[PDB]
Amino acid sequence: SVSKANVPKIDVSPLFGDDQAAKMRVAQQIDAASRDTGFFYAVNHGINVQRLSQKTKEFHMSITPEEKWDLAIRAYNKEHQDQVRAGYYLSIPGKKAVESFCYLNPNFTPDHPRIQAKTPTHEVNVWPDETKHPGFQDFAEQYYWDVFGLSSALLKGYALALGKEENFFARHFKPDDTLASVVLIRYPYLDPYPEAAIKTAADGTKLSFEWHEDVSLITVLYQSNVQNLQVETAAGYQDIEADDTGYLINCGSYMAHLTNNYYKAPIHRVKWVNAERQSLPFFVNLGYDSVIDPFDPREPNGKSDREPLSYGDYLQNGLVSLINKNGQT
Ligand SMILES: CC(C)[C@@H](OC(=O)[C@@H](NC(=O)CCC[C@H](N)C(=O)O)C(=O)S)C(=O)O
Ligand SMILES: [Fe+2]
Repeated sequence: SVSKANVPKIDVSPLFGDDQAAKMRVAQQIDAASRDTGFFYAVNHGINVQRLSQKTKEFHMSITPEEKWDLAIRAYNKEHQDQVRAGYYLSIPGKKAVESFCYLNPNFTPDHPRIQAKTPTHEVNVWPDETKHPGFQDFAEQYYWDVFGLSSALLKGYALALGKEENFFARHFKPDDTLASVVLIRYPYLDPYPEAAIKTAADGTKLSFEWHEDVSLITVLYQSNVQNLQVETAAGYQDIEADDTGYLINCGSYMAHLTNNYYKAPIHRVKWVNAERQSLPFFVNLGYDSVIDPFDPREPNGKSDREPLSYGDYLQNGLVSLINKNGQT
C-alpha cells in the first residue's frame, strides 16, 4: 500500500555543452523535481556505471578480515586516530549487516596544505595492498574524477534553476580542495538475517537506515537494481524506483540552507531488503572555507534571514550529528 514517488528521468547531457537554451530547459526540470519530491534520476550522464559496479564487486568480495582491520576507521580501530572519515567501516556479524569503504579527494596528499595544518574533515586516503587488489586504487581515484565531472555539470543546472549564473556553486567545487567523498557500500544477503541489524520505523516498515536529511550540497548516487529507498512526501513515505543505469540525485541540507528551504533536503530512509547489493554515493561537498551567502528565490529582493555558514563548519558538525542520530555506519 505504498505509492511510487515521482522521480523523473532528466537527460543532463546538455549541461556538459554550450547550448545555453538547452541548458535552461534542463535547469527547469531540475527546478521542478527539486520543488516536488526532491529526487530525480540523471540519465545520459556519460559514466560507465556497469564497470564501476564490476570493479566495486571485485573489491568487496575479495577484501579479507585482516585487510578490514588494517584499513579500519577509528570507530573500529583505536590505532587509527587520524581516520575519522576515510577507510573501512566494518560489519558486525549478528548485529550490523552493512559494511563500506570511504575515500576522499585524491589530492589530499601528505604535502597538501590542509593535511599539513591538520584541518578537520581532511584526511589522506588509505588503500589496500596493490598486489592483493590490482588496479583498484587507480580505478577508484579515476571514478572520483569522473563523478566530480558529472557533479560539476549538475551544479551548473542547479545554479541556472535558481536564477543564478552557471558557475554559482561550481566555482566553490574545485579539484584542489573539495571535501566530497565516495562511499562503496556493501549490503549483504544473509540467511538468517540478524534481527539486531534491522530497524523498525514508526509505521512498521523494516529499515536498514532511519529517516534523515543528507549532509551535502547535493548527493549523486549509483545503486544496484534492487528497490530500497523511500522519500517522505505530503502523502506519506513513497517508494523511489530503482534505476541502475542512472544516478539518483537529491539535495542535502546545505542546499536547503542556501535557498531558504526553496529546495528542501528531502527526508528519506533505506528499507531493509535481504539482498546482496551495492550503494555508491558521492557526497558533493564544497571546500572548507567555502561560504555562499544565503538567498531566497521566492522573495522579490531575494534576501534571506539566514546567516552565512562555512561549508567546513557545516560538514564537521553534520557528520557527527548524523552518527549520533542514526548510528555509526
Ligand atoms: C546514500 C546511500 C543511501 C547510502 O547511505 C549513506 O551513505 C548514508 N550516509 C552517511 O552515512 C554519511 C557518510 C559520510 C561519509 N563517511 C563521509 O565522511 O563523507 C545516508 O543514508 S545519506 C546507503 O546506506 O545506501
Ligand atoms: Fe541519504
